Amino acid sequence: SSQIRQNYSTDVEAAVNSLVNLYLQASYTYLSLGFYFDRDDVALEGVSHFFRELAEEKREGYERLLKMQNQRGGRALFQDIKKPAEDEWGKTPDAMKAAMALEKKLNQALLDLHALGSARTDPHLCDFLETHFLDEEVKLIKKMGDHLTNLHRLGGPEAGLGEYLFERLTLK
Amino acid sequence: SSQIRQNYSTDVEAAVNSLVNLYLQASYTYLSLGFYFDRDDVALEGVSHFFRELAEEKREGYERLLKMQNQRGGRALFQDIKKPAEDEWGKTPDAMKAAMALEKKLNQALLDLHALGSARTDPHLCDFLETHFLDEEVKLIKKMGDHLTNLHRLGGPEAGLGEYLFERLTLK
Amino acid sequence: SSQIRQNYSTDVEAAVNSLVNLYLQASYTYLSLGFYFDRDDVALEGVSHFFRELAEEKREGYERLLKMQNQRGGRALFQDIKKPAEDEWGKTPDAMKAAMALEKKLNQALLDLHALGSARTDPHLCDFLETHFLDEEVKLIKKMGDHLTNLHRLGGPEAGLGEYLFERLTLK
Amino acid sequence: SSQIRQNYSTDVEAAVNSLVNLYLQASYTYLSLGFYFDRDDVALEGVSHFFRELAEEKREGYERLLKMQNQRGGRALFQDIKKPAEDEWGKTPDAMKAAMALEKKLNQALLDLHALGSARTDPHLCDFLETHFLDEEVKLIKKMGDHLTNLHRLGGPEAGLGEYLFERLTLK
Repeated sequence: SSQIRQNYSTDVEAAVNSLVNLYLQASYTYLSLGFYFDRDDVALEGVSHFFRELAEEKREGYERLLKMQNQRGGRALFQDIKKPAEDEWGKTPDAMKAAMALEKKLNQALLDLHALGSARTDPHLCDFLETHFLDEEVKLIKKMGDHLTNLHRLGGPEAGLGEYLFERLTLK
Repeated sequence: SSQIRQNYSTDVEAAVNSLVNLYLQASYTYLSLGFYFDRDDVALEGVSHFFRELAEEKREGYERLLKMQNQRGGRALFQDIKKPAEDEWGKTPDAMKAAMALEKKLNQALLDLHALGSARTDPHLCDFLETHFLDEEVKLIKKMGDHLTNLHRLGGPEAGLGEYLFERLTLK
Repeated sequence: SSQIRQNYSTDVEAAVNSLVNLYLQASYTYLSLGFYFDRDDVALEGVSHFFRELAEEKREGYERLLKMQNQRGGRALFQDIKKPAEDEWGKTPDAMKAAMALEKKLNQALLDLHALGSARTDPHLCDFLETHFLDEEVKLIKKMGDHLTNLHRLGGPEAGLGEYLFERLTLK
Repeated sequence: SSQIRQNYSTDVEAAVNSLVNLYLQASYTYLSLGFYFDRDDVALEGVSHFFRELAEEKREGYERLLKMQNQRGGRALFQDIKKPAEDEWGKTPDAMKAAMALEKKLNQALLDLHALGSARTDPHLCDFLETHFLDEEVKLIKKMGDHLTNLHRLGGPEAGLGEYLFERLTLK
């Protein structure tokens, strides 16, 4: 057992380890996306660089979750980071839909974890998620929402020109 | 009666005065440990300086609590700050156990107060404790938990050398 | 297939993706180690920080590998990241042996990949691994070897005392 | 013959002189493209500037080759630099396909020369090409591959407009 187990339940601990696996699948998916958009047959350095940053944000994510779990004295435990859903992410809007769907899944897992944390009454977990996960997701999901709307706006028979202008002018 | 006071229930107000008294007992206890580890027959200036910092932190604790009590229009009511649980804190590990147990008890009182804040529906109390209490306690109980683990790693037939190397190389 | 892909054979590409998966298992293992050594019953900030930097450096490893595979016109693809071997890593020498074994396994995969690149006549792959992998692992396996020797010079009948000194003084 | 000559085979000298002539054809080709894209009826100062830089990097190439050949006691037997394959290079993608075909042929000559370096046991030649030719051509062939994919993703009824946007937003 652990001497720092002040009010941190075994099912919240199991949920936080499940959340860490989710944030790891997210970092690994944004790694796959980040390098996919740098393949020569895709060649969108800015779309790449955006998902390179999201892999890093999700990496600060699982590092904060593990840091927090050790702060609560929980057992960190690890199971397979199952592979990113596609090895062929397709056009920028397709990949941005996949990124959006991944982040909405991830935010759902955080909202579910806060629902659990408030149900068990674990105020430090509520604070932690509130402080730098729930707002991290909401800002980032809004940013991907703006990107999706701009990619739908730029959609048409000239969609290739759309993706280039999206990348150069929005994604630096 | 207060003219500014809103939502802030009488049981929360009394529990905040109770938390102030607990944070004062804690501060006074860390004053006792802080000067105990500076006694000539104990002589662990780093262990002293650590508990001196905790007395300062638990002082910022009751000061933040009382500033908040006033901001909510609560009467700050001052009860006796009872004598610390010992004045012979003994070996560094046994003193650190007493600190750990005090700090866990203080965190438990904050969680009881947050649970009361939730049960009275007071968001600003919940925010205030989440902002700069529950974070402090979990970081500090973790820091004591690490100190205890290192002291239990160092404890043995050479325990006095263990206490010294802990005080020198962990506690500056 | 790719417009840029020159000389980069199918078995080089398969081996490089296998190396990316190996480096991902390595980062994930140094993550588990890094957070295990931060765990309250383990409490070794410098050992945690050492494996945190190895998770970081193995992350530069797979990111450099993927960057290179893209620069060679490979189709980077992703298997599951298999979990770290066992998460109760034992005492620091037991964990440092698990790290050494993992690192020698990883360096073996680099040497196998360079031998494969030499057997397929891929000079650029030979250069890339020479440039900032083979040196990178040899320096690091030397550093792990130094740490193992120190943890076997220490860590006899004084056991835990030697482990603490090793963390404080060797690992900052 | 030469008092410093060691392991530098007459085959390696003949191949290095052939590579120097080929890097001179490459710089001379990128001179023709560089000034063709500066031409009033073409007017793409970014595409011009891009090929002006490639002519410069291919010059740093043949100079560094000659500097090395003197470093190894070979004789710099120069040959006629044939005119580039066109001067009416056409649209930017169709010119840059020729830039790719040139650079991949230049990279093939490096790989042939490195294969000869291994087949004559010249570790210093192998290192020299590995150090600052092979990885340049790989990074450069990647960069052209990215530019071609962007240009094909900008080729269609939006041609010309996509060619200008490519210049304006990539080559600036």
